[PDB]
This record gives sequence, structure tokens and C-alpha cells, in this order.
Amino acid sequence: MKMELQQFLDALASSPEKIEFETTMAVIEDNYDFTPAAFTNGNTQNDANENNGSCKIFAFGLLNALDKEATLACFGRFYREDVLLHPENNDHQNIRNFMVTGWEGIQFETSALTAK
Amino acid sequence: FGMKMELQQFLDALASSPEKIEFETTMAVIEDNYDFTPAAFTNGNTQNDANENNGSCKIFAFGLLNALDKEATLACFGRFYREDVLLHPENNDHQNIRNFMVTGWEGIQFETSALTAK
Ligand SMILES: [K+]
Ligand code: NA
Repeated sequence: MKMELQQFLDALASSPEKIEFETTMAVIEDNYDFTPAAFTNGNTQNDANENNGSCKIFAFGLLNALDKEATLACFGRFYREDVLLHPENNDHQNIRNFMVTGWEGIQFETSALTAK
Repeated sequence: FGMKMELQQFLDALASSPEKIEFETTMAVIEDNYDFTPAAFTNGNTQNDANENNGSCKIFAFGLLNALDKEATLACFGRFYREDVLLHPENNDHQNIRNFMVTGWEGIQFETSALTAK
């Protein structure tokens, strides 16, 4: 995963419950050039350089035509544990907002990633 | 003059009656509502270099931005899909379309963002 895209993508397709935020970060960093971008995500607005981890997953899920579920898997434990196990909390508003509004709620002001 | 295609009406119209969607209509919506940036992308068994099959490039990116369904993204090709491709499965006309129908979003991968909302 960490350096090669397709294996990550296959793992994500095979065993989403098993990917970890740091493995998404690794893949994205090893395969894309990142440029900070503002983006909105349903209710939330991220300025450039803000919630970069989220910025990376959304932009990577856009390049990769990831469905809503696989995109949430990319957030690893912050999704599977912090957020999914706790509906009454307001922890990690990019995850919580994407769960509601999904890909329709995402909107980049500018392109965040380009393949190396 | 002063006539911009409204995105949401397109998408609702696309929702209720896909078969009435025309390709020029898609081209119009997208050109009025987004900045286009030539991007290479693969689509199952086709690869498009930057600026290659731009029509296709724009529709797929537009189906990504609007969280469109496979079938709905296909409706955007208008008659190229509805007539050229769907009436003639034996043929090899329009590989991006024929390709997407098989591999769907799973087969799509962009090198870089093709579209960005105005
Ligand atoms: K894909
Ligand atoms: Na959107």
C-alpha cells in the first residue's frame, strides 16, 4: 500500500475495515503532488491547508472515483471508531458531514492533487 | 447574452428524464458551470491522454462532481450513448462509453482534476 496505488486500491476494495489513516496518507504522499486547497463539505468549510488529511482523502477519492463507503474507509479508525461508534458526538466534522451529504456535498475551490 | 445554464435544473432534469438529455446540453452545462483543465485518465481498458476525448473527460469528471450514477453519467453522452452505443453492442464505436458501461466508476482513474466549479 504505502507506496503503490493499485495495491492500496485493491486492499481498500477487499478489506476497507482494515485500512488505517496513516496508510491512506502514505499512498497519497507517495503517488501525488499535493497542493493545499479550500473545499466545502456539506455544512463545513475548510480553508486551504485546513483539515489537510480530509482534503487529501476527498481529492484522492475524486481522482479515483471512490464510492462514499470506500472514501470513509480511507479515514481508518477516525471513521470506524471515533465517528461510526459515536453518533451523538461532533468529533471530526469532515467525516460526519460527508456521511450525510456524501460526494454531492464536496466541492473543491481548486485542485488538490496531481499524479506524480 | 446573459444566459447561463443552471446546474441544478440540468441535474433534476437529468434525474427525471435521462432519455431527453442531449450531448450539446451537457457540454453547455459543464462549460457554463466549471473551469476545464485537460487531464489524462484511464477508463477500464482505454487510456486518454490530456486533451484526448475531452467530451468524455468532461462527462466523467462532471459525474464525479455531482455524484452521478453510472447510468446517469451515461445519459450525459446523449445520442452517442442512447443511439450509437446502446442500439449496437457488436460495434466498437465510442470506447470510453463502451468501456464505462462495463467497468463503471471502478474503472475510472484521473491523473488530475479535469473540472472545478466556477
Ligand atoms: K476507480
Ligand atoms: Na459536488
